[PDB]
Amino acid sequence: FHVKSGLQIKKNAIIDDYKVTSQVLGLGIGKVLQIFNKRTQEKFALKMLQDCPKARREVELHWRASQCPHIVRIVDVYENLYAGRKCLLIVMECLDGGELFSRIQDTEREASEIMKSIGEAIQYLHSINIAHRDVKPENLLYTSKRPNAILKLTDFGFAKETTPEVLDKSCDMWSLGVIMYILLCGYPPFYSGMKTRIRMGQYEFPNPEWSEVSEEVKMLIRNLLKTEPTQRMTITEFMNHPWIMQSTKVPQTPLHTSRVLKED
Ligand SMILES: NCCn1nc(-c2ccnc(-c3cnc4ccccc4c3)c2)cc1C(=O)O
Repeated sequence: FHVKSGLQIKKNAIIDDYKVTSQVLGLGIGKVLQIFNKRTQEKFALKMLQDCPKARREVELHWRASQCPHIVRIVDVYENLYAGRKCLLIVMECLDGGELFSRIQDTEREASEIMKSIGEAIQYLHSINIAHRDVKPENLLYTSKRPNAILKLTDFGFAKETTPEVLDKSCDMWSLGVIMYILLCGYPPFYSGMKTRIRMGQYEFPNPEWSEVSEEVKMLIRNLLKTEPTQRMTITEFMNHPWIMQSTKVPQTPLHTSRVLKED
């Protein structure tokens, strides 16, 4: 009988429990500040919203999704006044490693593992009927600069509850597709009309980036970047796909991604 706790929105001053600093760890809707837990002294990330109903949706949905290992954990949520302005302050696990591609710029097998982790993130969300939507790289961060460090998904501002016929997340699978692409070659499939080339499904696999790359991956990216959503791959299928399912038995084929990101 495994029952996790509910969302306690603490009403007391946040400054009673943490010391809020200035250092901004990200801007994204509303700066994200680094703060320290008075009791433990661990670093945490604080997100501050105006207490409207959209903002209570983010909290709710993030919180529900927080148990997933590859989704930035929420540690507590506060309702405070601030210049006569009711607010939702979210406290999250501090992901020190920084943004996915920054860390890149410093192999196929490595590509896969990263993609696996991001899949589990979506798999979880989908299995509890949450679409994330805004699954860009800017919202994919590592827990530490350490190489074993693990990749976790953030930012639920655009997340939405989806709640087989007689019983929206399709676009998360697009994001995955795109994120896969960039990991391999090092640049988007739709370089800068770009809006008109996306609607056509108009992208190449130009060499030398994609010369050494597998047909197995190609066809997977292809299914992920299908223009028509209903044609596009499901999360469940994605995770059953051998390339993703078997990261322990995948090619260690080198790609010049770090080179390209440092380039552009
Ligand atoms: N993705 C940008 C916006 N955004 N960033 C965060 C976030 C959450 C947790 N940790 C960080 C974080 C912490 N330390 C860092 C140190 C260096 C570089 C980036 C860092 C990012 C950032 C949350 C949100 C959000 O939920 O809106």
